[PDB]
Amino acid sequence: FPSAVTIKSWVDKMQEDLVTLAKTASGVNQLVDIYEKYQDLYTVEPNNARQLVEIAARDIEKLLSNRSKALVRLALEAEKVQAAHQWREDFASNEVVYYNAKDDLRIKPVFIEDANFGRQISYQHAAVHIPTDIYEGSTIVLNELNWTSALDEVFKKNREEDPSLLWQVFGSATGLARYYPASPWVDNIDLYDVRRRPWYIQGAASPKDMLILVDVSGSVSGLTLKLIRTSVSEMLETLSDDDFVNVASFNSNAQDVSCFQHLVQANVRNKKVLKDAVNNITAKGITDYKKGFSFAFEQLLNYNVSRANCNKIIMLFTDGGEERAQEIFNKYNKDKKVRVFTFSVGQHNYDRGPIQWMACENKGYYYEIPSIGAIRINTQEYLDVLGRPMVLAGDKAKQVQWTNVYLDALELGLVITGTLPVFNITGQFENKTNLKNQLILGVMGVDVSLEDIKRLTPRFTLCPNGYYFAIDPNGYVLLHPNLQPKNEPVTLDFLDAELENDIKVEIRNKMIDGESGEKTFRTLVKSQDERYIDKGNRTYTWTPVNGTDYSLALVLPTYSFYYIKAKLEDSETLKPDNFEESGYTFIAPRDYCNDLKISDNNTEFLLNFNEFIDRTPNNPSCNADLINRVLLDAGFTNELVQNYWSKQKNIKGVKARFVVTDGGITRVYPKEAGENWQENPETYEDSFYKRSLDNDNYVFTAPYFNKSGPGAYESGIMVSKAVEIYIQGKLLKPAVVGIKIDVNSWIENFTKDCKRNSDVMDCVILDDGGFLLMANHDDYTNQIGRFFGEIDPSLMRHLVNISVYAFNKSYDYQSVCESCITEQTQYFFDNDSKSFSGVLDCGNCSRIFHGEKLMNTNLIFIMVESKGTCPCDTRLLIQAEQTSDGPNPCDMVKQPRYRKGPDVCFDNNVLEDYTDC
Ligand SMILES: *[C@@H]1O[C@H](CO)[C@@H](O[C@@H]2O[C@H](CO)[C@@H](O)[C@H](O)[C@H]2NC(C)=O)[C@H](O)[C@H]1NC(C)=O
Ligand SMILES: *[C@@H]1O[C@H](CO)[C@@H](O[C@@H]2O[C@H](CO)[C@@H](O)[C@H](O)[C@H]2NC(C)=O)[C@H](O)[C@H]1NC(C)=O
Ligand SMILES: CCC1=C[C@@H]2[C@H](C1)C[C@]2(CN)CC(=O)O
Ligand SMILES: *[C@@H]1O[C@H](CO)[C@@H](O)[C@H](O)[C@H]1NC(C)=O
Ligand SMILES: *[C@@H]1O[C@H](CO)[C@@H](O)[C@H](O)[C@H]1NC(C)=O
Ligand SMILES: *[C@@H]1O[C@H](CO)[C@@H](O)[C@H](O)[C@H]1NC(C)=O
Ligand SMILES: *[C@@H]1O[C@H](CO)[C@@H](O)[C@H](O)[C@H]1NC(C)=O
Ligand SMILES: *[C@@H]1O[C@H](CO)[C@@H](O)[C@H](O)[C@H]1NC(C)=O
Ligand SMILES: *[C@@H]1O[C@H](CO)[C@@H](O)[C@H](O)[C@H]1NC(C)=O
Ligand SMILES: *[C@@H]1O[C@H](CO)[C@@H](O)[C@H](O)[C@H]1NC(C)=O
Repeated sequence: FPSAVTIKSWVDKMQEDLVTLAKTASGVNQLVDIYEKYQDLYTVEPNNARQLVEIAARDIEKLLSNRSKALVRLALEAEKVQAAHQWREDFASNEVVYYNAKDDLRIKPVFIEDANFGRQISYQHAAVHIPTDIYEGSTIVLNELNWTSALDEVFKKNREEDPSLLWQVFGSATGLARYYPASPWVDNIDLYDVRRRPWYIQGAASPKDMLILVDVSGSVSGLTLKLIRTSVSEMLETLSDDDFVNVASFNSNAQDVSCFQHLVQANVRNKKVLKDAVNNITAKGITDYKKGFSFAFEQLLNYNVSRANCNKIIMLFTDGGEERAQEIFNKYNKDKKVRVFTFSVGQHNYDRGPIQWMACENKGYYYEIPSIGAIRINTQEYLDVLGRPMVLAGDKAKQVQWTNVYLDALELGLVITGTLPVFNITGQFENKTNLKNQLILGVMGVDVSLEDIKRLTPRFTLCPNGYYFAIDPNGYVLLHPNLQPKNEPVTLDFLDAELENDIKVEIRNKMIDGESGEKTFRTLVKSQDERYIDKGNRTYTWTPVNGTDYSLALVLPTYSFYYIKAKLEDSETLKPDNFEESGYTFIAPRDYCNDLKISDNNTEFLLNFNEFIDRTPNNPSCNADLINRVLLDAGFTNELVQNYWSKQKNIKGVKARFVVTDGGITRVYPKEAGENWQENPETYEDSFYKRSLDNDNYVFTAPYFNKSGPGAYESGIMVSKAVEIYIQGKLLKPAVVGIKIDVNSWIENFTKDCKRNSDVMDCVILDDGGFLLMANHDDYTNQIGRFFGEIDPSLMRHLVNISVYAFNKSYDYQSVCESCITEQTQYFFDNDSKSFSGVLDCGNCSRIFHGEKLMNTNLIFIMVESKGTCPCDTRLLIQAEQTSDGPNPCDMVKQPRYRKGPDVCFDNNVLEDYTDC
């Protein structure tokens, strides 16, 4: 431990060496000089966030309006055809002809392949879906097959007028599903009912302030207990993420099963914790109805918590109950706002009389659940009886409702769909019966893919840091770079998606529910890897969409306010046989032109690209801006490689050199050094590019540890720095460059006290995130590129608590583990100080350390005495996708995120029949 001045000198020498090597071997100056010297084949253009937000909002409104129009016409035609149906019985004479999918491949279809639909499709016929439990050959379904045989013409008309429709289906209470571009069922067993789907259920009823009141007496233990638990689980599954629910189990007293005590949003986390709670039921005691309904009613009368102010109902799960509990029904229901849905799960000798009487005297309905067979079917019927006010409202109630993003059930990715209910509109010029008009015939919907939405989002005209994201009133995100499936609808809150900050909370709480404005603020930015974060400032611009409840926002860091494009008009430089002279080329598989296809193999893709370019700027239907950009970018990169990298054939310390750039061209000077390139050729999706755009200094990216593929000694350490240009006075950051540092050279030049082969002191260097990059111990350097906490936790904890390092812990619910919650920890530099000293103590012994950050880099040099003298490992610091369960769902419902609800709800209709008991 020589001295602070000695450490100063050592750090100064190391920083000067590393910075001069990176700068010289990268040629950032040369690249900026090329850009600024040309300055005539391109043209910088303003990126007006407000204007682009408005344009995207109008386009998305127009698309959704088109879909709504199609859905409306389909519903009207269905209404007419069902109105004029003669309802025959004998179908022997007229053999009903229809294509039944999932059969042994009625019609023998041709099934021609087409684009935009990965599977074989047909257009002349539509396909019919039948759940396996539903029996065909009965008149009860064959009447539906008949009257729905007339929707094919309207399907064809929709597809003809607008060729961009993805899908269109009709779901009836019978169980049929007719979707137009007839494809074989994906199943080459399945519990698929069209009724048991989010898109069906959303349109079949209104949002509800529902409660479950489980009977938990001593008599409901065993087979009936498991039956009731399964029934409650499936009722929760039936419930959506715009409703509110609790489950109380009255046992001489209305105790709460869970830790909420008031109505909660019933999103995925609440659902899961409630499933755990209802799986941990203990049933021992007697029955007392009065307390249960009193507790439920005072929960339903809160009006201090976040609720929808909509169809408040109560569902009772009981085995046997004779109490009338009429002192809580007769008096405290002048508003008549409760619907008691009394169930009967399992087998019991107790009288059904009071149960059915309570069911049909409190505006609700009665059900009987004998076994597991009926739980899947006899659970969904409450939506039919909640739809009675909706059908009575009729034209007012007929509105299109869009769902959240979810995994398409036949492998087309993430899709949102519309919905519209279909009635017995049958003779209302006289209004003869109107008795079965209460029951809904079914719903129908049209699908739009997030690919179609993102086609309206030109993400390639700005920096990779910039992006579009859209949010719903519930607060979930519609589009986001971080929005990825796992294979359950994809649920991702805005705060959950991006970083969490008071300014973001404020903008969501204040100016997203129909307001327009902008705000520039400084907040942390999470790197694309789960390794790094960085400080920066951004401005968000948002507008409301008039057509739909959704809202759109745009993100623009204050260096992508402008963008660069090609001013009007080297192609042979992108040729594999010329790689040995022009670097090893990758090209980003962007949708450059409609003729070509995504060919991620990328070498046949590169030859395809250059072949198509050879086969002519005419471009009848060929995207010109991207082609111009990539050609200009390839010109710049090739000139760099020819004029700078060619002169120095090889350098002892420089294992490789590279460049990525806006347009999608990346080049490695040796083909041998390009063979072991592992990063994808999409410029916008590699992490180090974004990292270098964010940072103002050289960024050192640690290699991975314990991974297949040689990336430690035969690849080296990767450095990066973004290029900055000034044309008329405003900053632009087109590209980044970098090199590969030879590990052996770095060892032997770091050896320049800090001798090896001994355990007295450690001389170790880190970066922003505590990843090891160099060591002299000869046992740390073998395990290079791994988190410093996993090898030396005591010193890392001392650094964290002395606050040279800060950390955030994001939670990513969308992940694959072997639903899965990942604790993503990111360490970073917080304080703007470059000198740290002190003594860390583990008890009997002591250790002296002195760290100093390297200037113009994200590196820090730490000197400390060896751990041979001080055995100290309290707990191991690990930095990975942790298997955890956080935050606590009991505590975050007390202060829930701000939410807005629909203004239109249909409950308490004046003239409902409800005569059936
Ligand atoms: C509502 O639609 C149903 C079919 O889904 C109709 O049910 C049949 O209606 C005819 C004529 O009204 C009766 O002769 C049948 O016996 C009915 N079926 C059953 C099972 O009884 C129903 O009529 C429709 N409502 C109206 C007013 O037409
Ligand atoms: C090892 O460190 C030495 C300096 O201590 C570096 O030597 C310089 O190398 C650059 C080119 O890389 C030359 O332009 C300088 O003139 C050299 N200076 C001196 C004093 O030798 C060397 O680059 C380092 N090598 C590695 C592998 O990092
Ligand atoms: C069951 C037949 C169909 C329903 C439409 C389409 C075809 C699958 C569908 C659109 N995503 C609903 C669903 O995904 O379950
Ligand atoms: C919407 O419909 C109009 C008219 O039917 C059509 O011109 C247009 O291409 C459709 N699609 C979009 C996204 O506007
Ligand atoms: C329904 O079936 C009858 C024969 O049972 C047939 O005459 C009638 O045309 C069918 N309805 C249609 C095609 O709408
Ligand atoms: C970021 O932007 C804000 C507002 O425009 C500004 O006050 C702040 O100084 C900026 N950050 C830096 C690094 O200057
Ligand atoms: C759409 O909403 C914006 C938001 O304030 C409003 O200014 C505009 O007038 C609305 N346009 C229509 C046609 O409703
Ligand atoms: C990519 O395409 C080339 C065609 O030259 C082929 O040799 C190679 O095996 C392909 N790579 C993969 C991973 O399939
Ligand atoms: C490295 O990987 C192998 C297999 O994946 C495993 O057995 C071993 O424990 C790992 N070593 C370390 C240090 O993580
Ligand atoms: C995230 O980092 C910021 C910046 O220092 C800090 O104020 C905040 O408390 C951190 N949050 C978590 C969850 O660690």
